Amino acid sequence: ADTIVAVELDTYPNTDIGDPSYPHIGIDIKSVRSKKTAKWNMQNGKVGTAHIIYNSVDKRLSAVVSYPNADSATVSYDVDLDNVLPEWVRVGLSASTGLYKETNTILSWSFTSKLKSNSTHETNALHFMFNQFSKDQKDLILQGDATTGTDGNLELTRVSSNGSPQGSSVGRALFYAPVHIWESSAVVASFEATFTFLIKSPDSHPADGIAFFISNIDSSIPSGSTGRLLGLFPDAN
Amino acid sequence: ADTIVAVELDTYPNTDIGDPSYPHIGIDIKSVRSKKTAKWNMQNGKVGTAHIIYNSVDKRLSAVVSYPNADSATVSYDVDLDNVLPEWVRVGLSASTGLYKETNTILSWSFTSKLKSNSTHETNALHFMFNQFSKDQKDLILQGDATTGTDGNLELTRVSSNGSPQGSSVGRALFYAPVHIWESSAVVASFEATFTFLIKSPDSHPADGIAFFISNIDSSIPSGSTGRLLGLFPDAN
Amino acid sequence: ADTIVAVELDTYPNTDIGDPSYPHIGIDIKSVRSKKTAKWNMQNGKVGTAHIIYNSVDKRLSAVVSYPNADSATVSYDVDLDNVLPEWVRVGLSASTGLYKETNTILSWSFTSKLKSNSTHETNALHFMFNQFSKDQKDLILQGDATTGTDGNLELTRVSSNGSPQGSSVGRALFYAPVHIWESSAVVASFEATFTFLIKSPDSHPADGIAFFISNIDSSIPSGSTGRLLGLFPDAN
Amino acid sequence: ADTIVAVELDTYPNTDIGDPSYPHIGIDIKSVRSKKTAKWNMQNGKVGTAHIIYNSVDKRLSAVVSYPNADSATVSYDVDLDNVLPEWVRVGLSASTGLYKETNTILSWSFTSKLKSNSTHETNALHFMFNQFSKDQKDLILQGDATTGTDGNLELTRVSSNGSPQGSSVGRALFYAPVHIWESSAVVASFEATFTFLIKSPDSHPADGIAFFISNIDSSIPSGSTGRLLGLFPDAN
Ligand SMILES: O=[N+]([O-])c1ccc(O[C@H]2O[C@H](CO)[C@@H](O)[C@H](O)[C@H]2O)cc1
Ligand SMILES: O=[N+]([O-])c1ccc(O[C@H]2O[C@H](CO)[C@@H](O)[C@H](O)[C@H]2O)cc1
Ligand SMILES: O=[N+]([O-])c1ccc(O[C@H]2O[C@H](CO)[C@@H](O)[C@H](O)[C@H]2O)cc1
Ligand SMILES: O=[N+]([O-])c1ccc(O[C@H]2O[C@H](CO)[C@@H](O)[C@H](O)[C@H]2O)cc1
Ligand SMILES: [Ca+2]
Ligand SMILES: [Ca+2]
Ligand SMILES: [Ca+2]
Ligand SMILES: [Ca+2]
Ligand SMILES: [Mn+2]
Ligand SMILES: [Mn+2]
Ligand SMILES: [Mn+2]
Ligand SMILES: [Mn+2]
Repeated sequence: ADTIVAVELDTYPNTDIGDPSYPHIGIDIKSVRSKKTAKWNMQNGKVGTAHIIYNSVDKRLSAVVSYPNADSATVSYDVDLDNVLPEWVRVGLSASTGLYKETNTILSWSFTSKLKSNSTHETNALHFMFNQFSKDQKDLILQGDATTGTDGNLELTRVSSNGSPQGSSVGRALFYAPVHIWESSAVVASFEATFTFLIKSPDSHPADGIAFFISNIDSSIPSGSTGRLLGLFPDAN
Repeated sequence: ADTIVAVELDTYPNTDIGDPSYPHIGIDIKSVRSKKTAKWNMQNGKVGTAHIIYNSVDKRLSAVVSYPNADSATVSYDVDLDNVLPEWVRVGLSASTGLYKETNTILSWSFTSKLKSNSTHETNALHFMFNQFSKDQKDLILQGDATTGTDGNLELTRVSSNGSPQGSSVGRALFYAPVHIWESSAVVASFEATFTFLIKSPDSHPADGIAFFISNIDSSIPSGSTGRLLGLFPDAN
Repeated sequence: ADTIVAVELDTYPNTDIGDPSYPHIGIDIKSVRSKKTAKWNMQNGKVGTAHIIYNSVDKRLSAVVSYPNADSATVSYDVDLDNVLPEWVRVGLSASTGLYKETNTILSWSFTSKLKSNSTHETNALHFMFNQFSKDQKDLILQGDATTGTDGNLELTRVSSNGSPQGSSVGRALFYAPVHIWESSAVVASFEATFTFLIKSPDSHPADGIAFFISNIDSSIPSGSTGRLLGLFPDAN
Repeated sequence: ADTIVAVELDTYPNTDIGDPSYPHIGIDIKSVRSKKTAKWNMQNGKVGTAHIIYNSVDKRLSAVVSYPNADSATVSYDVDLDNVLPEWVRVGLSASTGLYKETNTILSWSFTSKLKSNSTHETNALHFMFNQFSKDQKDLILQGDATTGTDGNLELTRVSSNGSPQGSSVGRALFYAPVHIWESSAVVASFEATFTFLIKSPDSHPADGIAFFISNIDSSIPSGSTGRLLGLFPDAN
């Protein structure tokens, strides 16, 4: 099994699995059934930005999603990641379409991991930032239908020349280098991530959503995880 | 007097005003009667470190103090600075003594403050990092008995030529340029400071402590803010 | 008088004082008479980016001005800045108009000074970055006609409500906190600034220029510096 | 074979292959016979720090080695890396011993690279810093005798239980994720590296040196590259 911690930008409400009756953002801890969600006003065609922050001091994961001139959705969950994650992990973005479809384009992405110790002045860290992706983005592990290059953007799910988004698609893109998310001697551990997304659909309701996840190094897309499972979890439990 | 928000490293328990019967950590908002406290196994003679963090997402101010190969004190508090501070401020370090003394020596200090806008790539930030203080540190506003140069350190309170601390002393150090702590359009607003220190004393009980405060641009040690008032508040009311 | 070092984005050619027969970029080591220049193909109305860098290992000052969809004009000179500037200085922007005029709008400004001492890795550093300029910017010393808050940009020179520039104008913008540009116990000294400008002129003869400058803490607009002197020098010597 | 561009801290004078009569810092381009060098007052048994720097503006590679309060060696060379290195590479350290020995301890390492493209306000960048090497450092490709964890340091070559160094050893350490060292659209490409070391030989005649190299993704220790070849080049041709 895989250990998954993630913030989901869910566009399609699957009321049957406890989804709110509207698009939303939520914190997923080892399950597709969000521990805490927040109403989100999905804007079709408009480029949204999403900022996620976390630190072991207050032990609280938070996510803010905003569109220029428009409001912002926020959500926070009290979680001690050191109990719910391997010491080493791999960070990345996931997205998927199902019966309904949408474009899950990632215009940019940046991440910052920071491990401060008890020993004065000793600190380990990692940070990367992409403002444009290359066809051969040699530092991202592409998985599924994820492809880089087109217009310098990262397409997490299948699209066509018409610009049309294909249904039943699923893709993931995660940074090559393993992230050292925590440790015992660390007095303060905290990570921060930011990405800009572009989502638009031709049909009545877009689906299914983009998500930022943290997982163990060898994580591979679970069998039949398109649609409601956002390409992250193997079952809707 | 004016507005002050601070995290205090209180080494001497002043019961009459609210100090618990032990050296502690605490969040101070517009008053010297802490909103939150946490025991702190003060290590006399040792070099300690402190980390202060805040962000408008979850909206909590928290601090952590540690010593190499030892425990770590922690304290957080819910506070929306938007309702407690002027949009523009100055940040600094304070210290003091009275009947009993101690050395409030700061070995290094750093600070970072960012303002993430609602519009993509609109981020305003400021960050300085003092790892070595000089005889004429032109970018700091030294107040009270604060001096620079001694071993490249920053002495907040008076120290005798041989090194011995001196009672009834009050000093301060404010970075020169004003900091734009918050803004109404900012989607995310945060800051974080860090400093290593040395609190050494001869007598049975060191006093009074060290503190990181944030106040309005124009600010100086309030009349009579010696000892238990840490040089931050004009009174204990 | 004031000790100045500047990178000049010269739009109007003042052949009479050494200006090449075409708009250009040049390095000024204490005189308006550039120590070296390179042809700059201006792009009236296009937002461009300026990149300036320097380190004490090479003693070479370098600048690069580029536009989207076009080649860039690079320029570099060997100048031991510690043998020209004080240990502490002030960084800022300057712009002026003469008979003919233009808009010297600054969209964003960023700067970073890193002074790495000789001790292990005890580094000192300052970094500010603006991507949005507020109406009352308590951290910027405005001089001359320089205004802010206009579209969240910085207006170095004069402009009328209808976005029409004015002539015989001069304005400067200086960062508040002094900058310790050089130490003598540091193994490596380095700095860099980047700004994005928007120059639009109606009279088919844009004048006069923009310039990044480093000066003495108390620097100020010289008299009659408007026009060909870019509000930086008192004469064309 | 592999394409190597390295900065060598050559402790042993192999006159037979161009090494000066004294220890030195040299710049190696697709060869072990340095293009340029400089005398190095190697201080047997004391922590030192090397600092590499390079940028595309003035296309120059420089290095500075220094021990606390002592001689500061320096060496530079003009080289357009984009015409020598693959658009994608890997970075890492390397050290070795032969008939003579020495401890090749790295106590910390940091790297940072940025790519400012023609695209206004859009950058790409990678930065990592290690102040402590974990027993199981999952983001480094240890080759040869390279081992981390011991004393929280990183041992590039063989070191006996009693601490004594061993002869005829070679080790490497390359960061896991590939580094997009350059790209056409980039108006300004530039990296920076910084690392502290502790070379000590229990006598007076040490050898053979350490080196910071940039190589093609799949570089492996050449056969017989011990000692004078520093585990970087297949032949001292
Ligand atoms: O509107 N409907 O009646 C309706 C249509 C489809 C539906 O589920 C299907 O499509 C979703 C959207 O792609 C997926 O999340 C889900 O995995 C898949 O089973 C549920 C209800
Ligand atoms: O021993 N005692 O009982 C005793 C000693 C001192 C005392 O207060 C005095 O010294 C403190 C420590 O310097 C200050 O915080 C305080 O402002 C000042 O009034 C109170 C009681
Ligand atoms: O027609 N002309 O040949 C002619 C006209 C004006 C002129 O100078 C005046 O206007 C310039 C552009 O605003 C300034 O650079 C200069 O400082 C100012 O004195 C020079 C030549
Ligand atoms: O006795 N000596 O002084 C003496 C010692 C060693 C020597 O060369 C040998 O050892 C070097 C140092 O390990 C290697 O770099 C070199 O590859 C190998 O041939 C030459 C003379
Ligand atoms: Ca759903
Ligand atoms: Ca007290
Ligand atoms: Ca001119
Ligand atoms: Ca040699
Ligand atoms: Mn959901
Ligand atoms: Mn107290
Ligand atoms: Mn000129
Ligand atoms: Mn050599």
